Amino acid sequence: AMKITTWNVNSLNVRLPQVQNLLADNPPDILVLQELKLDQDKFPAAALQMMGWHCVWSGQKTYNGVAIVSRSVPQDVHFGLPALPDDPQRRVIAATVSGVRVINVYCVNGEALDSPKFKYKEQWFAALTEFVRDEMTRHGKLVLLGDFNIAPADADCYDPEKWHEKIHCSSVERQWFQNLLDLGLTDSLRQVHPEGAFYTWFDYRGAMFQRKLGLRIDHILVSPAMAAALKDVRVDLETRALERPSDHAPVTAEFDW
DNA sequence: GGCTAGCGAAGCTAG
Repeated sequence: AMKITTWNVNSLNVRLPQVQNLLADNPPDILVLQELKLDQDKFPAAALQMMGWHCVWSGQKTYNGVAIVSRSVPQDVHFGLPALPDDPQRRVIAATVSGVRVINVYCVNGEALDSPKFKYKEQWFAALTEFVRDEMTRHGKLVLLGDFNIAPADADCYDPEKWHEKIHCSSVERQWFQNLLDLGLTDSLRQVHPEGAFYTWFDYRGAMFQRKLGLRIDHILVSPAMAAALKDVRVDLETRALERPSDHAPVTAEFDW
C-alpha cells in the first residue's frame, strides 16, 4: 500500500499550517509541493522534521519552488533537468522513496500563447520529456506528478469554447502532455474516473471555486507497474474550501502493493 | 478580472 499527494500551495509560508494539518489528518506516505515561493534557506524544515517527516526541496526567492516530504528517506535526489542546465528556475526535483521514483514538477505556466514564456514552456517540456524517458529506463515504478499547467482534454475545462486555443488548453500544449503519456505513463485519475469533471485549480477571481468552474491541471502520471497497482485517485476539495486557500486542490493517488 | 501573494512600503509581476 502507498498513498501519494501533490499540492500546489501558492507560497508555503502562507499555507504551512494547512500543510501540517494535511500531514497529521489522513497522512499520505509522500507529499510533493509546488510554488513554495521561498529561498533554499527559508524552507520550514524544523517544523516538518519535528512531526517526523524527511524533506528534500529546491527553492529560490519569490517564485517557483518544489519539495518532497515523506516518512521514509528520499534517496538519490536529483535537481533540475539535464537538457536545460542553465535554467535557474527551481521547478524539478526527483528522489526514490521506498522503491518508487518520484519526479515532482512545477511546470511552466506560459502566461499566453504569444508570450515569450510560452516558448520557454515549449523548451522546458521538451527538456522534461527527455529526462523522464531516461529515468524510466532505470525505475520500473515511477510517478511523474505535480502542476502541469495543462488541461488534457475538454472535459478538463469548464468552458472549452471560451478557452479555445487559450493558455493551458491549446492543442500544442495538449500535444506536449501527450508526449509525456507516450513514454508509457498513465493519467492515473482518468484510469479511475474516465468521465466527469475533476478540476484541480479554481481562479481566485469571480468566486470560481464556489461556482465549481475550474481546470484539471494537477496530475499524477504513473508507470505501467504503478498503473496496475492503482486503486483510487481523488481531488481534495475540502482543502480548497478552507479560509484563505490555495487556488489549487491537492490530488491523492492510492496504490496497493 | 473585477483575487492573491511577494516585495516592500507604492504600485507593479506573476500566477
